[PDB]
Amino acid sequence: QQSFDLLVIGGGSGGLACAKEAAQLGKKVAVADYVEPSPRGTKWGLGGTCVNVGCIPKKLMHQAALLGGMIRDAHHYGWEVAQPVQHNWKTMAEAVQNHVKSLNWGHRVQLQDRKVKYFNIKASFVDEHTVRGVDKGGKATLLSAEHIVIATGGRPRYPTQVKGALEYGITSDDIFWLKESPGKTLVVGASYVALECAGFLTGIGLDTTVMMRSIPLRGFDQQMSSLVTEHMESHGTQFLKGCVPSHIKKLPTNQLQVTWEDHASGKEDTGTFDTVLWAIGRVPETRTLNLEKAGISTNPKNQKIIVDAQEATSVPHIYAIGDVAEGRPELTPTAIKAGKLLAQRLFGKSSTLMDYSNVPTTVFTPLEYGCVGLSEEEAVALHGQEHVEVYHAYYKPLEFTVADRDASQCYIKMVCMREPPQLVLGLHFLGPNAGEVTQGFALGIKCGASYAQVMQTVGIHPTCSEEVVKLHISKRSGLEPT
Amino acid sequence: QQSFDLLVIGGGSGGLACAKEAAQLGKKVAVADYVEPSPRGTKWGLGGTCVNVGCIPKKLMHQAALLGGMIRDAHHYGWEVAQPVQHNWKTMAEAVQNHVKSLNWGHRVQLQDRKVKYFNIKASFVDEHTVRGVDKGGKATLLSAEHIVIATGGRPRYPTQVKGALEYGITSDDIFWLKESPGKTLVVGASYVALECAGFLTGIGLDTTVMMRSIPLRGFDQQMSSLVTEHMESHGTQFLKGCVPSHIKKLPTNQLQVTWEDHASGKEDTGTFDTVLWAIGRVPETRTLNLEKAGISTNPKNQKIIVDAQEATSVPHIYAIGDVAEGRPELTPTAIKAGKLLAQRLFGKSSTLMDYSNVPTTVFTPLEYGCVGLSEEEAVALHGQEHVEVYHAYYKPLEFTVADRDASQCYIKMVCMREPPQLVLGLHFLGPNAGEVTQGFALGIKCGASYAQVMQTVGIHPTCSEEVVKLHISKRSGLEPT
Ligand SMILES: Cc1cc2nc3c(=O)[nH]c(=O)nc-3n(C[C@H](O)[C@H](O)[C@H](O)COP(=O)(O)OP(=O)(O)OC[C@H]3O[C@@H](n4cnc5c(N)ncnc54)[C@H](O)[C@@H]3O)c2cc1C
Ligand SMILES: Cc1cc2nc3c(=O)[nH]c(=O)nc-3n(C[C@H](O)[C@H](O)[C@H](O)COP(=O)(O)OP(=O)(O)OC[C@H]3O[C@@H](n4cnc5c(N)ncnc54)[C@H](O)[C@@H]3O)c2cc1C
Ligand SMILES: Nc1ncnc2c1ncn2[C@@H]1O[C@H](COP(=O)(O)OP(=O)(O)OC[C@H]2OC[C@H](O)[C@@H]2O)[C@@H](O)[C@H]1OP(=O)(O)O
Ligand SMILES: Nc1ncnc2c1ncn2[C@@H]1O[C@H](COP(=O)(O)OP(=O)(O)OC[C@H]2OC[C@H](O)[C@@H]2O)[C@@H](O)[C@H]1OP(=O)(O)O
Repeated sequence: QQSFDLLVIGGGSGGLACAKEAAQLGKKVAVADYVEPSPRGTKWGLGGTCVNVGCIPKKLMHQAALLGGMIRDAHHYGWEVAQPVQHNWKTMAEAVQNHVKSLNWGHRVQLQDRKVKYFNIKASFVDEHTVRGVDKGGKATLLSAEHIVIATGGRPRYPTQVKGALEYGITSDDIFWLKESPGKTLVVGASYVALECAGFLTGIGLDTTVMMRSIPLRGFDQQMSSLVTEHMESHGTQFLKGCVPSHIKKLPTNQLQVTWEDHASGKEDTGTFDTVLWAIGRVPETRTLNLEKAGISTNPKNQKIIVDAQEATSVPHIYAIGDVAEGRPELTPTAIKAGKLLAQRLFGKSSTLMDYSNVPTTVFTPLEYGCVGLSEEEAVALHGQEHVEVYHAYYKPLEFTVADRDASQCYIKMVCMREPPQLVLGLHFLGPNAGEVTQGFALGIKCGASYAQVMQTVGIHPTCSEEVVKLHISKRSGLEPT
Repeated sequence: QQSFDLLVIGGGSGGLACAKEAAQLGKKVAVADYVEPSPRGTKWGLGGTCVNVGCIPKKLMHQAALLGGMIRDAHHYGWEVAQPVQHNWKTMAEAVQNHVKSLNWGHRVQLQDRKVKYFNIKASFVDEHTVRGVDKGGKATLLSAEHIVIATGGRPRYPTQVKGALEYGITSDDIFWLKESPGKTLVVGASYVALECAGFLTGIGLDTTVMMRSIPLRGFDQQMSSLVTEHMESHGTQFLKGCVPSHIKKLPTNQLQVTWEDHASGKEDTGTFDTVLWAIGRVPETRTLNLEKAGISTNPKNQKIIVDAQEATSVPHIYAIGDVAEGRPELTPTAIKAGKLLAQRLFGKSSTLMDYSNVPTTVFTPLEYGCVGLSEEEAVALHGQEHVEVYHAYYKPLEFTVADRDASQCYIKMVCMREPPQLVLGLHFLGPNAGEVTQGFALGIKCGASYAQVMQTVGIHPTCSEEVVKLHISKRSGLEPT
């Protein structure tokens, strides 16, 4: 409607967190949220990427995949389950989507409850105080606010140069919302999204292939990333390595013929799929905002908004947070916390800056990969090989023994300073429930734990996590880690 | 055979760990291990209580129980599993026992490999240097060693005053080794063993009742312990509260008639069961050792061996470790580490004492209960109510949402010093994979983490463990923790 103390652009992780906390500190607040449909026509309700097309539906479909492995395990443990059990996509999708819809509805209620006005409106900047929104019926509204927070996230990237990509392909925005099973799927890319989605698809019994141009998980510890794909490949996910697509043709059968260049052989290859998922990175949502008309600068390389440590862009009453802000982890919890701390600096007398250092993650691949702190390469880059010590182990989950499941690849490494007491720099855990395991150790890093303090931490037995506290074989010794 | 550098009595967690590490430091070592059958005739191979009748088979049968819940979850996630699935005890038991046998065999091999002589012999002290062992064929052997380590563990207690208890009842020693299903089971006691076993029995579909005289889990945080049983009772485990048995009669049908006094009503009650499991604590294995003949003192109250900080009893060349040693957590990892550190102080020039402070545990109840540090009561006892701050939360695992499972009771509390930065004193987590979650936070405690450092630790999303790092509602505020 009118002027506001705070207007937030983007009803997502960072923006809803900021809006709510601004409204709890007594402020008059608006949020504008609009979901522009994917090129395939997928759109969804309030809450942003995590809620609707990110962490939440991803985690749940991963769990669908894990549950199929649980069912096989169960017969070793005495359950007389009738054995090739079928999976129904539609039952899954339906359940997953219903939970997402309950989150859309919980966010609306929390807005209503805190008296935040939500405008289902596609905002762009008219000046540095003012924004024009257009609803789904083509109606324009004008909103201005004293302070503006842009938390507009990003969306899936499409390739250029691949004819048929835009017409026939789908992205992570569509996958969670498919009416029917995608059947035989090519996943193009090598990121955590690519590997996560490929993973759960293989896990629910679909014929799945991953096309990587180069390395898996660029920017993640490379020895870990390669364990993660080795596991995926032993467990039924196909990999086209050193391959890049060149065009897609839709066949009379509605199947999709993919042509690609294969750099490991030097030949062009072809294969036929039911679905092609592009998961080749994401682009920040800034181009439509008319940033120019507000004086809001963006780094041209990526299309992100340039911010300082207090989350301010180049216009002083204006902030950006989450995936749209340059130099920021693209994670929900960091966007949430940043939004909270910004609300609290603006309206709450707080001086607390957001701390983006040693943030933990987990990749929810079929075997999960949890990490916090430095990769081993970044450590040796920062400090020198001779000033680094690495403790490592292969281990077998107790639950894998009776289940007869493969623990090759259940591997942990802890990267440290070499001089005593050996400050821990990074932890890397591949195994079941890796995000459960990792979290507490992020606190140890925050506190400046050493390997000395790790040796003196007693294990909980029997657990996988205790193997972290049992680590004792150094890479420098060259002794057997299994 | 002869004299040895080190002789260990008890081929269990602490003793095998000590023997192996003594032998890796170049020493000539013997271990004597003998399993005296349970009153019901159950016996088993090398490795001690954890391997054969403790953590390992307990954890695996818990997992059997969890897998039955996984199968129900799976149909919500799209798996078309045929639904009341039956459980076969015998398939389970067989699998569990085979894995135990593989551990018995791995320990024999590791002894052989390190050239430790294993005497399957029931040792007792003839003097402070010398021990007589008697094999299963009644043959006596004499062994002496310069240093002796007693790591003889404990066994299940039987009640006095309950006629029929010794004849008809079984203990944790028997449960893992049953040929047939125990069918309808009364579990007498209120300890973690009682609640663990009751739990997995209910979980594999057996009609299960727990008889508690008093409180659940004496010595554990009482609000947590009561959540744990509330969950067990919502999920099909029956509880007779304030009840104590008085005798058991075997009926012509071979069923077991239990009479008890019920203190909450004041009446005697009766009920008929197929199995009665006594889980009313454990007694240290010292009475047969002829400790008297070595000068080795025991605390009369319990029958434990009195040790100092270096694990020495009252005879200087002689040590005790594990469950038999007074004032020591009865846990495998503490017994293992103590054995390692003792080997290293004796034969390795180390000065490192074992640290028994802030050891983490997990109770592997149907909903798992992980903790480390102080209970809330011990905190307020040590520091005063006005000098303590408690952060708490109810939460729902994401995986419970689609599965439609009950999260009442998924509760976390973090007990702190009240003055800033609010040093963390205790963490208490009830939820899935609680031992996975807890472990890293034990390291935070070891390092002296504060609540200030907890607020600045970023969550991994979506996980249960992140809820620990999200804690913000204090009991002092009186605000809603859900
Ligand atoms: C498939 C996938 C899996 C993921 N898995 C995880 C994970 O497991 N853990 C994790 O931490 N993170 C995960 N993430 C990343 C996480 O979702 C993001 O880091 C987070 O959602 C970013 O939140 P945000 O505040 O920056 O913006 P978003 O949640 O992206 O919200 C932006 C909102 O603004 C809207 N918007 C854009 N422009 C306008 C405008 N002009 N007017 C009005 N509204 C507009 C968008 O439609 C959206 O609603 C995943 C992401 C994806 C794609
Ligand atoms: C049902 C149950 C569940 C448990 N769950 C867990 C858990 O999940 N996590 C955990 O950490 N702990 C658990 N424990 C406790 C754990 O098993 C013990 O704390 C640990 O095994 C103690 O090891 P130890 O070295 O003291 O002796 P033990 O493993 O008990 O070994 C003692 C060995 O010595 C033998 N022995 C005794 N006397 C003689 C003698 N005269 N001559 C020769 N040999 C002799 C015994 O038969 C046995 O082999 C559990 C225990 C039980 C009963
Ligand atoms: N065109 C093409 N064809 C086939 N496969 C491809 C292609 N482009 C990328 N990819 C792969 O998919 C992944 C996408 O991740 P990324 O671009 O970093 O994700 P974001 O852009 O969301 O990340 C944001 C920024 O932060 C860090 C990162 O550098 C980004 O610039 C990546 O590992 C790529 O392999 P590749 O060989 O490793 O490039
Ligand atoms: N006779 C009888 N009838 C019915 N139920 C009973 C009976 N005796 C104990 N119990 C219950 O079973 C549990 C056994 O645990 P515990 O004796 O502490 O185990 P341990 O002896 O292995 O522990 C070693 C020591 O360390 C700590 C502890 O104090 C011990 O002394 C306990 O919670 C008891 O309830 P209760 O009401 O709480 O007594």
